[PDB]
Parts: sequence; structure tokens; C-alpha cells
Amino acid sequence: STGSATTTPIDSLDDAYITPVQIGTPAQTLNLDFDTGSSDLWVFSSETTASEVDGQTIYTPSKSTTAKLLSGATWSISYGDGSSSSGDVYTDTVSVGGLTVTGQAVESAKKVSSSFTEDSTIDGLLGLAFSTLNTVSPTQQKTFFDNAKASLDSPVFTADLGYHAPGTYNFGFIDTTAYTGSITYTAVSTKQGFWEWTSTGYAVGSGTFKSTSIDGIADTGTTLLYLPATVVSAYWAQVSGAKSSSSVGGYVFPCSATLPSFTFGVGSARIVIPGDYIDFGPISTGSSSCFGGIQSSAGIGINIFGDVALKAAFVVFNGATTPTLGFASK
Ligand SMILES: NCc1ccc(C(F)(F)F)cc1
Ligand SMILES: NCc1ccc(C(F)(F)F)cc1
Repeated sequence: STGSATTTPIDSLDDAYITPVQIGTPAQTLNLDFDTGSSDLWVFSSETTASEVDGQTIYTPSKSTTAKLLSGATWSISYGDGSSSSGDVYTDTVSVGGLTVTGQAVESAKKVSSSFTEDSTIDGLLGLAFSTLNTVSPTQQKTFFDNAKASLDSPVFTADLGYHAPGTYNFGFIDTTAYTGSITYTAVSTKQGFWEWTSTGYAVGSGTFKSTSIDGIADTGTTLLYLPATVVSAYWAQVSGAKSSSSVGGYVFPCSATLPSFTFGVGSARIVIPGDYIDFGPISTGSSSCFGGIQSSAGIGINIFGDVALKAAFVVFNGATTPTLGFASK
């Protein structure tokens, strides 16, 4: 079987992407943030503290004939940005673009952090990292992808994120019409539970390519590109007036500047991120200082190939017994 669903940016900056997901019987449609950096499917629900819900669509398990409370199961998650949520667990039917999984763990949020409440367009997250990161206790639960793997025509899903435009998540097949040239596959380490790979280097604008191993994760759930300080300093050195601001919390640049492209290596192939992709607009309404889409990972402890990088490519998440990552230009 296969599944195909359109994913849409939540705002004019591509801060996140939401994808409609059907939960329960009859279907309750929620717009979820597909996150290859985490492994929990959790949603706003009728159980969420009422003061912490502000415009989100909620899942109501009492209205689903297939919902089963997972007795004694709880969950609690903390993301690298300081966000957090927690609650209890149900099993229910979950469908993504025609692809159906029965008995999927649906984690009902009882408490969510403020940043989730303030995001009215995101009804929850759908984790697509490896199941070893799932936070359900005392019995760990499998991701949507892991549960669907056996019935998929091919044990893969692909991410085709758009720049200020809708995109597509596909399950079970590779759309050979969606990319140009060839797909370059690179090895994945699952030892931390992430889609972790090694980039072969980078280049700034039309500059010389620098062969150097950059170990990072493919994370659709992270907005920006987080790379080592040496690389990020080399990039912003090519933007007149750019500087790292402690009060803002990253590199900023004059909004009148034109940004150079950024290239990163995948084996012998190259993925070029257009400079316009790195512009994330004024730091505040009316400001002439703009926030950069490439930031340092020094404070994070791991390099993150977020949406800024991934939306420049057609990305294959190959969940075979030996998992790999595929990158193609588009
Ligand atoms: N998108 C989920 C996510 C968020 C943060 C991290 C970090 F910070 F641990 F790298 C990994 C995955
Ligand atoms: N990396 C997972 C993640 C996704 C979205 C959010 C937000 F936008 F709701 F804060 C936080 C964390």
C-alpha cells in the first residue's frame, strides 16, 4: 500500500509545515507537524487543560468508536527548543493520505508548553524518527512509519517541502517525477534514534567547496539549519553588515542585503540552498535587521539539517533493515 498527503507552510516564513491526518472513527481530521526528529504522535485533545488550548483542533477519543485507552500508559517529551508536553495514551485508527494504520498509539496531551498554545495552526506532532525515542511509559510505542512499514510497497517515505508553497509527504513509493537527476544515498546511524548522517562538506555562494565531514540529523521538525560555528562564521562573513547578536540570539543581517547560496555535500553530489531560503525576515515588526536561516549549533550539541536545508531537496527516508538517506535536486 501507499499514502500521499500535501503539507503546507503555517506562515509566510515556512516556520513549520502541517499535514492533515485522519484519526478515529468517524475520521477526525487534525493538522499535524511531521517531525523526523522525534518519535511521538501526540495531539491536542478534549483532555488538554482548557487554558492551554487557543484555536487548535482537538482530538476527542470519546467520539471515536475505535479509540481504546492504553491502561496505565503515560508520555512526557522535551524538545531541543525547550518545548514540552505530556498526557496519556490511546490506540486508534490513523490514516495519512489514504494509508491506514490500526491500533496506532495516539498520545493525548493533558499539558502543553506555552509555545504550543500560541501556535494555533498546529494540532499536534507526528514523529518519524526511530521508535527507540518514543516516550510512552512503561511500554514503548511504535511510530506511524514503523507500524505501516510491512504493508508499504517499499519501506520508505519521502519529504518534498515547498519554499513558500505546499509540498508532499509520500509513504511507500518514490515519485520519480518529483526530482531532477539522480538520488544520492548516504549511510544513516540510528545509534541516537535520529536520521543521522554525515555531510561531505559545504561551499558559500560561488566559493570553493570545502571537503569536511559534518555529522548531523535530517529533521523536518526544525525550522533552520544549525551547523558548526566555523562553517556558520564562514557563511555570514560573506554578508555585509552581518553579525552575531546575543540579544537576538543568533546571526542577523541588514534586510537590504542579498544572501549568497549555501551548498552542502551528500557523497559526491551537491545540494544548493538558494540565498532567499536563508532570509527569515525582520527580527521584529518594522525592523531593518533580518534573522538568518543558518545558525550555529555550538549551543545545541548536534548539527541539524532542518527545513531550510531539506526544502531545497527531494529527501528519501529509507527505512530498510539498513536505513539510508537519499537526496536529490529538484
Ligand atoms: N525536531 C525534533 C528535535 C528537536 C531538537 C533536537 C535536538 F535539539 F536534540 F537536536 C532533535 C530533534
Ligand atoms: N522540533 C519539534 C517542535 C515542533 C514545533 C514546535 C513549536 F513550533 F510548536 F514550538 C516545537 C518543537
